[PDB]
Amino acid sequence: AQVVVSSKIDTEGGVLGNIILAVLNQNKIETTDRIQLGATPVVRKAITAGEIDIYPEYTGNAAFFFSKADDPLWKDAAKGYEEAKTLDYDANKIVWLAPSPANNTWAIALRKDVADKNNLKTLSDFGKYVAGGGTVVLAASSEFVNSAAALPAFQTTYGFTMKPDQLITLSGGDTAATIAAAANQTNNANAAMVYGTDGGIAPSGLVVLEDDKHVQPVYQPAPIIREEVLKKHPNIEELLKPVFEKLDLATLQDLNARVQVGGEQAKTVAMDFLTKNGFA
Repeated sequence: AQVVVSSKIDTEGGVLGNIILAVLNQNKIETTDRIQLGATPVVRKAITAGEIDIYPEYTGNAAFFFSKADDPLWKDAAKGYEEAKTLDYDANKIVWLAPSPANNTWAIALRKDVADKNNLKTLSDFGKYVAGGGTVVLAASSEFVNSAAALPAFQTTYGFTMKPDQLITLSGGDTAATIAAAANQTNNANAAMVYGTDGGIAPSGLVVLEDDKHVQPVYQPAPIIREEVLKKHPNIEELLKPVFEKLDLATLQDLNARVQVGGEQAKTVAMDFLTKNGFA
């Protein structure tokens, strides 16, 4: 009876899915590889229909599965995890395992040189810097600039206001174009809209600022597993715990970069991560 391991179609889906598969095979659990099956909807239907067994899900996406998109509890990491875990077990008998501390949510990343020079690590620091007349040009989508949940919420909470001459506004939502603007300083860009663990952040020499007042919902990746399968292989829980523990924001960025910038296979990158940290 094979454990069917899967993931979402994106890079991180590939990386995390292979870490799970590698760890399972490494500890004598026979597996079926259905990694990168499709977007979140297809993968959810799959596990709830019993077609897959385990895959990496993000805490905050449970906001959308259980019709709680507008709830401010998802902006807290601990409460988001506890809620995702409780709901899925009660509703679906899906067990959420120990999460990664990485937060793959909408964020602002700065060029390292500007961050170092001005001691900017958090959005509180960034807001003070912008408010006080600091030099910034943010590359962002029109949706990020304008939708109430994004930059307007950052602006309100951290106490700054972006002038039109501090903004490069792009039509699309792909963070590839925004990361490259900041990386290459197009029209003096020095800051970029990103998702926390985008691979392009590592090689571009950017740093993600901490969302220290919790304005965006938290999307921490965790392995989630069908209960009947976990009952058969109960050691899966403890074996994935230390592994996901070690998957911080920068580590995740680098692994994703190895795949989406270096063109390495997700399988190889997963195994290299595991051997490097003594898990295989």
